[PDB]
Amino acid sequence: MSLQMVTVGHNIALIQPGFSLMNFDGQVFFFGQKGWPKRSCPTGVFHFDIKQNHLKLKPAIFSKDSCYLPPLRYPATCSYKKHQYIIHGGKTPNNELSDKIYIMSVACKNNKKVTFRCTEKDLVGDVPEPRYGHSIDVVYSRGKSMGVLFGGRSYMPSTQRTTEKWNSVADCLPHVFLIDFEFGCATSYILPELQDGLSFHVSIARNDTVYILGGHSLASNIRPANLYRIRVDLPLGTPAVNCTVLPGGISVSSAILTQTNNDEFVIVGGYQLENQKRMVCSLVSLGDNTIEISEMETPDWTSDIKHSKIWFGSNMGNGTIFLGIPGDNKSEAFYFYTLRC
DNA sequence: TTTTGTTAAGGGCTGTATCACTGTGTAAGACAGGC
Repeated sequence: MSLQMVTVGHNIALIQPGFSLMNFDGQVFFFGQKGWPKRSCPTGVFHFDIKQNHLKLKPAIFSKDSCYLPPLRYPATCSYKKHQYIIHGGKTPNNELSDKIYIMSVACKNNKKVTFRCTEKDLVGDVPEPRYGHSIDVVYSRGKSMGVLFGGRSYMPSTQRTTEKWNSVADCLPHVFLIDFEFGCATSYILPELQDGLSFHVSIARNDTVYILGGHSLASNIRPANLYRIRVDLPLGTPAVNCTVLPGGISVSSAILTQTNNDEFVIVGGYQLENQKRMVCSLVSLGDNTIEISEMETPDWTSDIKHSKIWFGSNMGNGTIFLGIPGDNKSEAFYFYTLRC
């Protein structure tokens, strides 16, 4: 794992905590810019290309049949296999939470210049309340595909919300949501094993299962060291969901996850306590019914990283993470690194 | 029969309206990078 500093072009201000990166056919893209999109890039979607440790953000265009989704911070994202990206929830530049779900796909790649399709999917049934900091992944069971959504935070319900605490947030009830994108429907499942709310956790999806790692629970103000396996079977039109607690769970919120090889993932970064950062790294190796979490060699962090109180980042896709920390003195607002695996 | 106003010309304290003067905030422009 080699750490490398990155320089940024004129529009560095766009990058903020809560941003996301999506990878299409090796090409990386950036979404969730700070502020509302400007004339320079009306979509809020950017080619995110790092050449010789220099990062350029170049505006990307939408197809004629696209939505223009608002920039979203801490939305739930996953990748769907004809490869597309699912974005659900998040905070908008006006601090509202969206209940909408957007789908990003490549509409046209002409002479290495990508046009995107952003389509909004209506959701009916048990729609999950607007959220941020929650997970969504795709499971495959019995030749059928289903979305699994869990966790996050939201504002108080319209009945109890008051202007003195107008921005107060609470964890959502820990109901797993099965989401059929084909029909646009959502079903909620209460499980006894998920008693507490959880947000900013990590989710790993393999076949018919999603594992839930770390995260932070507001009510207890704990980052629990639990690992949850959630299995989904889809026999015809009657889905079934079952959860199992598995000991050996890491305790981490806001960690970043990257795939280094099939059935092996690396977990880097995050927070172990409010004032402490998780400097260690984990390797997760997947079996068809087993999951293994092993400590790995901690990278050669610089002193700036070691002493930073906050860091934020995203997975670039090619086993490489894009990281960031703030700096004061004279000078830059943010300093960015790329950690390879 | 007892209190006040009043005239005119004119003489000091007092109150406020400027002086001159510059730093400084805001904004009207100019300008140059998007390797």
